[PDB]
Amino acid sequence: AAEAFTKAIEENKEDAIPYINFANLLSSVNELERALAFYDKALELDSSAATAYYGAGNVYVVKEMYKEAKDMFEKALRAGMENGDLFYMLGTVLVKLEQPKLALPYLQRAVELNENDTEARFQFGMCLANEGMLDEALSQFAAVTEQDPGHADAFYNAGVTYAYKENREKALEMLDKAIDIQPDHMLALHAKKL
Repeated sequence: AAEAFTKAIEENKEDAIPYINFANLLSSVNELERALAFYDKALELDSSAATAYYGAGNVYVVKEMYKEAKDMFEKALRAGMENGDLFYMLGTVLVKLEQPKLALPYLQRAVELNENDTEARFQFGMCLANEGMLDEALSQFAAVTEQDPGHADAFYNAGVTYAYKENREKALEMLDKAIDIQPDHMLALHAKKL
């Protein structure tokens, strides 16, 4: 809820960690701006504190300031943080910002580091297909289908991939299964009428 973290800061004015912990608490309690002020303080004390860059980044994500979230996440990564979640948040934010050519290596990594993360794998798929690497996109879309068979979006994006492969067979096949799952998939609907 609150206390502890507050006093831990007192007489420890010099340590970044307690400021980070308090900022983490403030995030979870909807005090986003104040969280940012505490992450700021931590970074003023230790400009290498990866978790402060990461914590601030998530705040930026919630507020949908993606350019600033990219900045924070890449600083986290630069300061040392390397894990599935970070590569994911960075990958995905790089997507929202156009520039897939940049999301690709980090999204690739998130899958590697967690082959079970359906969400990451679907985002990697879309980025691969976007970049021209279309067969490896289908590789990924298929694996998403194996873990989550209720994943209509994957089927649709598979459907769209096959279109760029010049094939009005498997395209309509995969597209069917998307409407099959979600009867109100308007994009799958409009895609099929072509």
